Amino acid sequence: MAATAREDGATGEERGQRGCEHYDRGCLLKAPCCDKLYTCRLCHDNNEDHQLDRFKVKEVQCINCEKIQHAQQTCEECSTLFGEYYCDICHLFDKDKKQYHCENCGICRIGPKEDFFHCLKCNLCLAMNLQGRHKCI
Ligand SMILES: [Zn+2]
Ligand SMILES: [Zn+2]
Ligand SMILES: [Zn+2]
Ligand SMILES: [Zn+2]
Ligand SMILES: [Zn+2]
Ligand SMILES: [Zn+2]
Repeated sequence: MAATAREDGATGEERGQRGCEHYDRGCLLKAPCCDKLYTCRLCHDNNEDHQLDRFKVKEVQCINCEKIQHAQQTCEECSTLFGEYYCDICHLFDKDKKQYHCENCGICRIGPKEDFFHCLKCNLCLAMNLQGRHKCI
């Protein structure tokens, strides 16, 4: 029986629970460049000598169990919803904070459409106060 262990006690090994300041998600981007797990491309870039790109990543993990899977919205294993908003091309799964996948910009990013519109013949998305005030050539 357990009566010869002697190493009986507690561990104080602190670790990040879920999400990040950059993206509130229950997943980490698995970078195939080093098979490593980071919420953000810049949170990868800080630790690594090389860059993560949001088209190069293919897989993700679920921070709520650590199960490795392909880039999907839910952990089929423990039903972990990675975010409200999902998008495979941009490889972002996080909370919907009024964000929109613009067709001409070809991406989505945390951007309230009530404040942000696409300036036509410009390929950019600006604020309603800006009104598209550019040299749009
Ligand atoms: Zn981050
Ligand atoms: Zn890497
Ligand atoms: Zn899971
Ligand atoms: Zn997108
Ligand atoms: Zn746009
Ligand atoms: Zn413009």
